[PDB]
Amino acid sequence: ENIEVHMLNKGAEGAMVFEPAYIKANPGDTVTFIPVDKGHNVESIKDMIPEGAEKFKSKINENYVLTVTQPGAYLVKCTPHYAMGMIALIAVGDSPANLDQIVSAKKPKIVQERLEKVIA
Ligand SMILES: [Cu+2]
Repeated sequence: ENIEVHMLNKGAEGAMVFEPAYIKANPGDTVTFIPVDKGHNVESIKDMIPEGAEKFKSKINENYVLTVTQPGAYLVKCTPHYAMGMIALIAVGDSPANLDQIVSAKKPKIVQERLEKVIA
């Protein structure tokens, strides 16, 4: 199945957001990232994707279709707006083995706050 995500300058959580910022998927699903506002992209965060998953980085302003294979949690960011808290969490399969690790990892305070919220 496909899950559509919008990249926006402003949303329910404030400025520079992914909506939804919490994506539940299963191996084989696709996640479509739509740049509703210009200036955004999607990129996997180093050591914040499952072991065996390939790193990815879309072009600014392009519609990007991500196919998810490996189970686990993935924290993605918008390259330009990471420090402004523009992130999304993709959870593939049940009880992502690396979720606690991602929660604990070093990241910007704004990012951490949004993540905690998304997770809750
Ligand atoms: Cu952005």
